[PDB]
Amino acid sequence: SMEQVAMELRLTELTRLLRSVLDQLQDKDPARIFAQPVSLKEVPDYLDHIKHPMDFATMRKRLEAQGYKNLHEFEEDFDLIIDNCMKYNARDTVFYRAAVRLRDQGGVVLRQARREVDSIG
Repeated sequence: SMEQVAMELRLTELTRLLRSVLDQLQDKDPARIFAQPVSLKEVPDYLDHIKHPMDFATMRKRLEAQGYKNLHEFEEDFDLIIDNCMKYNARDTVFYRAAVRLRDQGGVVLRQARREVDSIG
């Protein structure tokens, strides 16, 4: 139907906007601490600590399958990146500190992304 196509166009437009949000968020992680999943070879116990792991590569695979229906879904995954890191790692670590900086800097980007998703429907 034409209605299905139109909904598909909206999903595609959202996907384009989220790809740019994701690039902007990832630039706030120049050390690439959050680029890839935590390795179970190198942290074999990781899943005893963290139930829903997340990373920018895994978000990117979801995005390119148009797997985010709205900004809320995408923000949930971003928040998992940060929140997982701040539980597993201690406060005095390079990892925790990188999460805090990503959170603070990403908040600015997401503040305007929320206005752009509302605004352009």
